[PDB]
Amino acid sequence: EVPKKKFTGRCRLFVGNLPNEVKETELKELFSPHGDIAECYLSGKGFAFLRLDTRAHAESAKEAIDGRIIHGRQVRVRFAVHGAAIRVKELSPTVSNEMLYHAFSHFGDVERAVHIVDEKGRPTGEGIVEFERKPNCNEAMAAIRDKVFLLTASPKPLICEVLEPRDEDDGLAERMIPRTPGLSKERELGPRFPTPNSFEYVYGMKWKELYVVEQKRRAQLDEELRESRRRLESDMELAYQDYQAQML
Amino acid sequence: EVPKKKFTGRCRLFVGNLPNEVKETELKELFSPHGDIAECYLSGKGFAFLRLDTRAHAESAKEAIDGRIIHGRQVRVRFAVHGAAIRVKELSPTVSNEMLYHAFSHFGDVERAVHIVDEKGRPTGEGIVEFERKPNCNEAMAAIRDKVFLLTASPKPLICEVLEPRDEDDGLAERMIPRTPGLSKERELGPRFPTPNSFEYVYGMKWKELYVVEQKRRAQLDEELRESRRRLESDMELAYQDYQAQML
Repeated sequence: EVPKKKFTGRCRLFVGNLPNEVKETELKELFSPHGDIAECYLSGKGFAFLRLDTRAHAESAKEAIDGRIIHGRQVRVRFAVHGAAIRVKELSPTVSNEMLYHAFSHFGDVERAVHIVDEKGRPTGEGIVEFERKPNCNEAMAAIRDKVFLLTASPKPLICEVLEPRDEDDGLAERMIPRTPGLSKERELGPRFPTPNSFEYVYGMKWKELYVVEQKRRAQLDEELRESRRRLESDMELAYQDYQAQML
Repeated sequence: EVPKKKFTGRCRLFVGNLPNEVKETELKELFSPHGDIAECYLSGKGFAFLRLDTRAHAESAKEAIDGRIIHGRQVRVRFAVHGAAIRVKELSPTVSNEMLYHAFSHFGDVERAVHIVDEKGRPTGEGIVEFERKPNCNEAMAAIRDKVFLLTASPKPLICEVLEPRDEDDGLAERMIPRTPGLSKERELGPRFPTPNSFEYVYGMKWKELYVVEQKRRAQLDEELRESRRRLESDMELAYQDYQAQML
């Protein structure tokens, strides 16, 4: 039903420190081994944009071309910021990828809609929505946040939030850490298991105790709220059954 | 400089419904357009395993070959389960990718170690550790869970958990949903904004109110625990300063 979309915002790469002699033909030549290209933009101001057909071809192009010396200039290849992505929550276990796609297709052209599942394949109640255009995304997000938006017969509304990107690929490189004396002080002692005859062990056991309390309180809160929901779900089922009985 | 490792567990593909006439050579031919190959295994029992050089080449191979008709059989390509991945928490904002790599390199050969950062590039306190071997991972996880393990001079211990993979790529396809009468009932009403003259609006407003309470309580709890930490951090700084003064 929903075809796999090509040259999306997730397939967009940014190219820094690019020689201005490098024209569109040479840029395509350089990225062509990785996949089909579209949306070539050359600024003439040392930077460029381009889209590969798939995120996988774009990751491969980034990994092979970032740091390469082109006509005497070290280029930088990075994924361009999407800026039109939503974190959907309170999704029903029956709301498919396709259901989520056409529902958000009301707000504008959608690139991808997915209902995330665990290792076991069970729905998580969380989903991702990516729009081709940023104001359409802002519209979808603002409307659903302000008013009750229902995907099914169920009165449970959707929650929409900005899908803040996380860097699990590059993370915190040693080079990015500002070098200070305090930093050298913390690296004087390295990876170790402290012993009870050491001063720091008593303080590390205090921290371990703290993490157990934190987890325990969070688990307690989740069970209070998870039960509050179970009572609401019950009251609603009983009232809806009663209402549908008087609507015959 | 920690080099980028090739033919990793994340690069490991599972190939299902393979006609047994397809030998190692035919499998190499078929996957070669996507990249270089290692760990080629052919069961002779309809399934297979192989490793592309990079996750990006392996995603590209999966996406191009999954569902393809080879010698009259519908093949199914998927990423094989890693099973040697850790979710590290309570990471210091100064523990880099490299620090995390060599620290866990004590437990065994590590494939990848990353301290995850936000869009802004700031450390999240969360990281990912992937080992070449599953027993080594189980060892690292069990030791750090049982005893206090310190990466820096700081008495704050590491938390290690099983990195349960999430399917953000395939998710919940409509086809995977068991078709029942209750499912047809929920899809009788589609994506909509209910109106105050509708019975369901009062129940959708009850749900919106509930989400505000949950968020409020969670934010209250986080601020109790966040303060508790600030008080512990203070008591420790004062005691460590006084201790280091008597250790001169």
